[PDB]
Amino acid sequence: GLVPRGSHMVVKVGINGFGRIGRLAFRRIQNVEGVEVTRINDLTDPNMLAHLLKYDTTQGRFDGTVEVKEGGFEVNGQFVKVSAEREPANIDWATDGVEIVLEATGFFASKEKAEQHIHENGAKKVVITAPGGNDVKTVVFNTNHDILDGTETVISGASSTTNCLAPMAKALQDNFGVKQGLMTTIHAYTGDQMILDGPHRGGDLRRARAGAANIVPNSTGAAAIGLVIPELNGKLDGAAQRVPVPTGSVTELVATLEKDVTVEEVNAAMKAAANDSYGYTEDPIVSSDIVGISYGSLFDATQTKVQTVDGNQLVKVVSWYDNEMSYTSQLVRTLEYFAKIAK
Amino acid sequence: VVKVGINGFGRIGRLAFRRIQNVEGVEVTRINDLTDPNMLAHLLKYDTTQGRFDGTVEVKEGGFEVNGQFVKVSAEREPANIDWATDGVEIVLEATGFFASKEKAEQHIHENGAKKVVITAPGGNDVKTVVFNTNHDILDGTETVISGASSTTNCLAPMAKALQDNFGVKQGLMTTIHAYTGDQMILDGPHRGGDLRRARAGAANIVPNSTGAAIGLVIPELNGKLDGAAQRVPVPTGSVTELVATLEKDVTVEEVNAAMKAAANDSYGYTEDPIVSSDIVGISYGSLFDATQTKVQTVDGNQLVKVVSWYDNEMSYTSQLVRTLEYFAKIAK
Amino acid sequence: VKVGINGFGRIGRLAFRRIQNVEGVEVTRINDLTDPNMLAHLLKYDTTQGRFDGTVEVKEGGFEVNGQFVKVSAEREPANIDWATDGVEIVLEATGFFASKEKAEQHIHEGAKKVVITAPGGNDVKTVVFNTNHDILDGTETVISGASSTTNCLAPMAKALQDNFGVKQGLMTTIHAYTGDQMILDGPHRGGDLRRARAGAANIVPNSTGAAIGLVIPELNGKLDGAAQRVPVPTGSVTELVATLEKDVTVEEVNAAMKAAANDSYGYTEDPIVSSDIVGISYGSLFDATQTKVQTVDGNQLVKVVSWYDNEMSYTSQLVRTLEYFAKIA
Amino acid sequence: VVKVGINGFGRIGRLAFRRIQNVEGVEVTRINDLTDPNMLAHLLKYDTTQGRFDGTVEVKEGGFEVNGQFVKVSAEREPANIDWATDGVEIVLEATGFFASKEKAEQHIHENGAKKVVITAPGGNDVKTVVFNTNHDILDGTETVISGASSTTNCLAPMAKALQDNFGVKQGLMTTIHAYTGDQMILDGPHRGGDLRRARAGAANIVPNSTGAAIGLVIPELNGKLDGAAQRVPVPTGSVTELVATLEKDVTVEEVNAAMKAAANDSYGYTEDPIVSSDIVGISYGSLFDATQTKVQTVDGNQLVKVVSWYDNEMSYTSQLVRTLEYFAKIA
Ligand SMILES: NC(=O)c1ccc[n+]([C@@H]2O[C@H](COP(=O)([O-])OP(=O)(O)OC[C@H]3O[C@@H](n4cnc5c(N)ncnc54)[C@H](O)[C@@H]3O)[C@@H](O)[C@H]2O)c1
Ligand SMILES: NC(=O)c1ccc[n+]([C@@H]2O[C@H](COP(=O)([O-])OP(=O)(O)OC[C@H]3O[C@@H](n4cnc5c(N)ncnc54)[C@H](O)[C@@H]3O)[C@@H](O)[C@H]2O)c1
Ligand SMILES: NC(=O)c1ccc[n+]([C@@H]2O[C@H](COP(=O)([O-])OP(=O)(O)OC[C@H]3O[C@@H](n4cnc5c(N)ncnc54)[C@H](O)[C@@H]3O)[C@@H](O)[C@H]2O)c1
Ligand SMILES: NC(=O)c1ccc[n+]([C@@H]2O[C@H](COP(=O)([O-])OP(=O)(O)OC[C@H]3O[C@@H](n4cnc5c(N)ncnc54)[C@H](O)[C@@H]3O)[C@@H](O)[C@H]2O)c1
Ligand SMILES: O=C[C@H](O)COP(=O)(O)O
Ligand SMILES: O=C[C@H](O)COP(=O)(O)O
Ligand SMILES: O=C[C@H](O)COP(=O)(O)O
Ligand SMILES: O=C[C@H](O)COP(=O)(O)O
Repeated sequence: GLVPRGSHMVVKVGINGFGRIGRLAFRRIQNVEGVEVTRINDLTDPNMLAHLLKYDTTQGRFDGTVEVKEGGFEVNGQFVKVSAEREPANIDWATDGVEIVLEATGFFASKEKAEQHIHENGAKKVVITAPGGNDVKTVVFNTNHDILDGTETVISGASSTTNCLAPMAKALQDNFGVKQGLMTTIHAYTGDQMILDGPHRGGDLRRARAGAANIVPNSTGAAAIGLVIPELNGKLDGAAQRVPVPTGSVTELVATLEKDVTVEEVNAAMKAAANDSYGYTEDPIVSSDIVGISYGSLFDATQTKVQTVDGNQLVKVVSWYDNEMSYTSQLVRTLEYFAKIAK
Repeated sequence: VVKVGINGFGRIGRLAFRRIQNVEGVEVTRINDLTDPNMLAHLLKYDTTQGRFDGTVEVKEGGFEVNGQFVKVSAEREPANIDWATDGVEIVLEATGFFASKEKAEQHIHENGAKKVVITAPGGNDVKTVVFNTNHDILDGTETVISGASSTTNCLAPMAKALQDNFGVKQGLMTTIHAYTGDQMILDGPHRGGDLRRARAGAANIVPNSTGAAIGLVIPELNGKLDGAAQRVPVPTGSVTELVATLEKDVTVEEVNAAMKAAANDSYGYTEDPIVSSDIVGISYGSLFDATQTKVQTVDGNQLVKVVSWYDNEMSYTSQLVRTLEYFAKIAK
Repeated sequence: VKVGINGFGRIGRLAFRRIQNVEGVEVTRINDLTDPNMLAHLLKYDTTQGRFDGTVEVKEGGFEVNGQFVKVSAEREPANIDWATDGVEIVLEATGFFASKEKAEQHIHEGAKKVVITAPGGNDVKTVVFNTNHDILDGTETVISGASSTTNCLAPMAKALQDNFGVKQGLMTTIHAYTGDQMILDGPHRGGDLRRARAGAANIVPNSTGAAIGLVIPELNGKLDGAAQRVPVPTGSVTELVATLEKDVTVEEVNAAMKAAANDSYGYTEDPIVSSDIVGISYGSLFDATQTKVQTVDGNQLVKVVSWYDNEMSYTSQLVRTLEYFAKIA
Repeated sequence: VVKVGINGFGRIGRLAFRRIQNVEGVEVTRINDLTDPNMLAHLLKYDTTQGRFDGTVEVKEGGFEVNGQFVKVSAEREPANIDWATDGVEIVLEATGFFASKEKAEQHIHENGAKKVVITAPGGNDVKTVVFNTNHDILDGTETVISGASSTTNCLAPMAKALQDNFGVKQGLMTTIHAYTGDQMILDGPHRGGDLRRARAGAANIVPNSTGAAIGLVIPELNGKLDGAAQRVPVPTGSVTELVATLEKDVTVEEVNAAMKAAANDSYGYTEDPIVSSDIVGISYGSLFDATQTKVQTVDGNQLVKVVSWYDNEMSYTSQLVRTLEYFAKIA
């Protein structure tokens, strides 16, 4: 009973933080009818942002025309306003008809701080492009977007590893039942790592190190999975290994299950679970092959292991994801759906 | 002074040569590869990941001089045709990567050739496989062909044995996040070994792959209880092994770390510093346990235990290789 | 016209890709040193150039591309390749091992009619950079060269200077992506080069360059020389040229001359781009006006001009353009 | 024993600190940055490109100990508010990259502050700019603010002076193929300095850029005769400078190389080995001439001359910086 809007009824979106996720979100929204970006807020001039939209190291040239103007830029003829406001409270989103804001700066990833966007002359709702705490509904599309009714003011689109892990873990649960599991993500380097050894503003002694020249251990925002799959809460934990590729990642999960299984049964379950969000492949691919994909998670049957020792089984399952575009695809899918049921 | 020969003056061969400079009673008198001495002399002097050679290297005819001492160089394809005895060589380091079996490594042993061979890699189940300070007991000195194992094996072995001896291991799964190597392609192209993943550009990709860690040969009681795989990533050297395992006893994170510290020696290191891969380049430990990455997950009375150890696939292995070579040379009967 | 590819490597595979969108050119036979499954996989998936735009399915003795079967063979000697069996008239020699008239001719026997070498092929072989000197071709030739990637970059930029201002002399530096003939890690280089021996994705590596040109622009013969700096990117390059000219010039005049010279082969841009922005482009050379310098000291001028190129796809685009044109003149 | 302070414990600051351990007249008693001592202690111990610290480092309150000796750490944003005198500091190494001018570097000199300042970068035309063993003659010891030049300047200077003194230089154009640096972005993003190229992912691109060596302050006679640019490329340190020039005299390749060998010293190295960038990481030469890359093109009586020298933008510069600091400290 959610009375969703048609794609002909156009919801106007604002992007706070025109960074990797923000710019890629903007790109995908070009091919979503009924969602449209009318306002961008960052910490720089429009020429910088226009240039970064046109040209993209890992994701290729922009599919269209971009021309700089005063106080903004034009994309395929359509003007988009640019502002440079530090404080989310001072952003006059309503001036440009913006109802929903994509919070993509990485600095306001909580209910309290994201709410600052909602005020007079501001926005109605906010989607955080990251984990946003336990008091915020956290959505991985085609896994738990049921939870949305449309009344919510602040929601989270989860992390990129969460979007990778979730469908793979849920497939295990639903078919076999999961007792417990440990996860390792072999992950591309990101903007919060230092280009060369130097003082990390977050106090992390490992993110302080040269990210494109090191294997760097680190924490992960997907262990936060109980918010997406309630029945698995407290049963999964894990960590990351940040490695020298500018984008593209893979999640390994080692787990104990309720029932006995074979490699063939596991792969078959994953193929059966496949959809627009959760992909399936039996090709021996590498990280560059998943750059720019629209799947939130791509299961790799070639890496599946089922070890049996004295009646006991450890099960290993592995799924690829482009931490940039895979997440962004899921983010926009969640945004689109949320916009149509917004109250 | 036992005189050694190196077949395959590659990454492991050149680094083995370097370490042997500081081992009294071991000395390299003959090198065999597929190239001229100028190429090899240059590759010894200058090293991308391991730094400049600590000494003098000057090219001569049919060889080169290292700190005054001449070392002969030959370019023989077939191990059968290498006249090792001419230069007083008794033991050969087989480091080409093309003769890693008993049958093929034996070809070094003939008249005018060598007496013994150490393979710098896994060499099959009919060859004693040694990780130093873990199972070098098995050597009596009568053996003709031995294996020094793989680099991941030298990393995993002491960490796994420490778990076994203290707590007892039921089963375990391993992932090594591993530097790229010479058998990967620099850019996408046909791999001569038929591997569709090693075919891909190794310095521009996360590349899944099999792993040579053959652990039951080193720790017999764990045979068939451990399996694993690799993720090859863009660093020119330096690696880390993660092991997830179930144990016979209940444990805490503190107990696990304490067991590892107690097990520490020249081969097995210990650290509580939050280090990264570049910090282990050139170390002499075969394995360096990292207490900062230890996990002990407890869910409904059941425990999964995660333990992680660093290793420089190049120098860590080479240090272990030379330690094993030194010891084997002294008991050679 | 039915084409054969010898050496299904970086250039061979990318040539194959471009030929899909050239009507009247079609690849019916591939020869390499491996099984079809390896080659089919390498066609589908490409680190730097992206996934294949189509379907690839492995068969016996070959593979299918969008339904069409393409035969695969594994013959080491070009003399033993029975090209005629598959109606092949022209062969793309892309192995890097037969880059001379003598050795490339070995394809022509009872086999193929003609051969295009995907590299410099000596002074006794017509060397073509498309839209610069493809006028040279009459169609009777048995063996031709498509030049090198740096040659295709430099040529239109250097000719534009000559035609407008006249060139006295010049020195060139290409800051170049690493290539397959470099070692992944320090090791013995089969060609004897002590620098290509070194880890190519972890070093700035000085090296020689195959663009030292008089074969493409006769009037500039012996007036240009240069070198390379190989650097850690898997593809994408840039050529810098410092030169003395016959006439006095300004920065504006130079850029204007380059824009006037622009076409399908020679691009023009005033955007401050980087190497990743030129990966996969179809221009053989893309002049960058932002890097132009004209230094004047005591009446004398040094002139600096810079052009981008994807050593892989830029060259391949030029190669296929030259192949298409050469095929049509029987 | 002259007591030194480091403002900005970054790449140059930390490496300067390392080299000062083996300089007897010089000692670091105070470090100022924007972080806690644990972060700085860790970054001193472990170094991606330059290797582990040769010694012992242990964290304390308000500082850390190095081989037993305590060094104080503070976190003051404004150079005016740094009480250098408290720790006996006379000379400050300004290594933040944010105070590279006479005006802004002078802010270190006040009551309870420092006496003198060495900027680890170009610092404008009103500040004596020194490349050691090329023009450190210029120093008399009365100066309040000096510059140690840039890394490319320290590379280029001895190579260019050798050309001038032997053959005479008419004009020249320079290209440095340079390692990426901290002021580039790790991934595509808004550059705080407004540069659209430094905005791009530095470890995944060839990135054109300006250069801080484009030299008349170091070699007066060459002023306005040289200009150039950079190509930033994916290595975490290590660089090479190419110079193409016209000369007053005719020359051969052998004569050029011979002139460079004759000019060699502790600052200016010479080599005939075909080396690559990793081979110069951590060297103490400010500039290392490579004879293998020399070219002398002759066309119709006219000559273009190409000369190339290696440098570790990090340690080569730092070696020169400390040599200049040592000498400057001695003549106060
Ligand atoms: N990159 C990924 O792989 C990835 C994946 C999933 C989620 N995320 C999340 O998305 C968010 C951003 O990630 P990213 O990698 O795109 O970040 P980024 O660093 O690339 O971009 C952040 C942008 O925010 C801007 N910004 C910073 N402070 C601001 C302020 N006060 N006001 C306005 N703008 C400001 C910056 O100028 C920059 O343009 C984070 O929450 C991150 O956790 C990132
Ligand atoms: N590099 C590592 O991380 C590592 C660690 C442990 C073990 N290993 C093992 O050590 C061996 C060598 O590895 P690498 O990376 O040092 O090899 P590499 O590719 O660097 O060197 C192989 C060398 O052997 C030479 N060679 C090849 N065929 C030959 C022949 N028929 N006769 C004489 N010389 C020949 C080559 O010229 C080359 O110098 C392999 O078995 C490998 O599995 C490697
Ligand atoms: N990639 C570039 O940057 C570039 C640009 C312009 C020109 N070229 C030239 O193109 C040629 C190929 O370069 P590449 O980069 O594609 O190299 P590559 O190494 O990727 O391709 C060579 C291919 O030929 C095959 N091959 C080798 N020997 C053979 C034989 N005897 N018979 C049949 N097949 C054989 C190999 O298996 C490999 O797949 C070279 O001449 C090179 O100089 C390269
Ligand atoms: N790295 C090189 O290649 C190189 C070579 C020659 C010269 N330089 C010069 O050295 C200077 C610094 O270079 P870098 O690459 O080491 O920088 P960096 O980014 O490594 O270090 C800068 C340090 O200064 C600190 N800092 C910033 N603002 C500060 C303030 N207000 N007060 C105290 N500390 C502050 C930072 O936290 C950081 O630790 C620049 O002027 C640069 O031109 C660098
Ligand atoms: O920082 C951004 C990451 O891409 C998302 O976090 P994660 O790797 O833990 O999922
Ligand atoms: O060839 C590579 C080294 O021997 C180590 O590889 P590994 O993971 O099989 O031990
Ligand atoms: O063109 C072939 C290789 O890419 C090398 O290029 P180059 O000879 O133009 O320098
Ligand atoms: O940004 C820091 C540079 O290293 C400064 O030195 P440079 O101008 O000589 O390149």
